[PDB]
Amino acid sequence: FDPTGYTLAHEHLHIDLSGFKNNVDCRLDQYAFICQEMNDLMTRGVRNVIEMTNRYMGRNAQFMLDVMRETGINVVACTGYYQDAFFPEHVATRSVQELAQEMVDEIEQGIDGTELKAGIIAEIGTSEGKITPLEEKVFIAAALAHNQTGRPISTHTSFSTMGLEQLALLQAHGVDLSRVTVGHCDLKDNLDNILKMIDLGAYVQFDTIGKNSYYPDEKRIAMLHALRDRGLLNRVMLSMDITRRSHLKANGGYGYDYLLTTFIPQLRQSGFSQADVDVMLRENPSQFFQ
Ligand SMILES: [Zn+2]
Ligand SMILES: [Zn+2]
Repeated sequence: FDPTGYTLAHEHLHIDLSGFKNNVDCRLDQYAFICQEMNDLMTRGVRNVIEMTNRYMGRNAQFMLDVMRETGINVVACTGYYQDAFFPEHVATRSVQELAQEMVDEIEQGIDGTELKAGIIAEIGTSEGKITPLEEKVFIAAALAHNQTGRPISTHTSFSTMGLEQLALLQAHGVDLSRVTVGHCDLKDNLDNILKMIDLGAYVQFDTIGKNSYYPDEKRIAMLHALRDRGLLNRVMLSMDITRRSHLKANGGYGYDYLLTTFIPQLRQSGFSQADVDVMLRENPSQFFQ
């Protein structure tokens, strides 16, 4: 991790949900295209990408090591379990302590039989409008792993729900909330809960920039303005959450660097300063991910 560079707080470089979703677009494995995307990011000052694909989402450590070697970008890999509909059957049968020890080993020993080690517990998720019993179990296991290793936790919210409940659960199990960042806060008008999450001590992410099907970038910007008016940009981080082949520029998509080429300039034009952007893209991630 290079704290002098910009950081994308929630991205995938190799993820394969094509089996779960019966959809080849969800097999993001196009190495040559992704290397070019990483080079594109570097050219605009992004030097860190926090990679959110844990083991059973189709993580590929060797692929990530190869991307770093080809491009020089820093990738922080993760350990964890995703969300209820996607868990392997063994999440149910193994104990909390066993799931925790798995994450600890991925942080301390390495992942996928390589020299690469997990640097964050992520993206650990909850379902839409509820936390299932197995999701609670994963979160409790994540808390244990965080306590043993000190690595921060990055979550998944489904349709921007249950963030406050995730925080309450993690805190109850000894996680200081300054070590938690809540994913996908920008899929709906969500200001009231965002303000409560920031007040509790957590970081929040607008990590679905460009996903306008779900919710317009225009409204993301308005929320960011509300946060800026309140002096809370020091707890906000941004990303694209690239997850699909169709998101890549080589496939006609907007790509990872859309954040810099398109979204940030809209943000600037709407009244943000260079300093405001540096806070969200450099200072916050350097504070949080190290
Ligand atoms: Zn997610
Ligand atoms: Zn993701």
